[PDB]
Amino acid sequence: TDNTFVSGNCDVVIGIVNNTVYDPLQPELDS
Amino acid sequence: TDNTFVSGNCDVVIGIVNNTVYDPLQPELDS
Repeated sequence: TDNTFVSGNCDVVIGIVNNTVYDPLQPELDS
Repeated sequence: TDNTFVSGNCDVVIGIVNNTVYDPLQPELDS
């Protein structure tokens, strides 16, 4: 999430591909 | 962590110094 920014949706940009975005705050929830 | 980014290791950079990088998320999890 630090190297990219969320904008628009997936039905607008042509040629968009599916993938997983790593969130550094998710693994930190255990602490 | 917001003012710096992670690249390479400490055995490459010549003249690297040791310090503590403040992570804003640490006190937020403590609070």
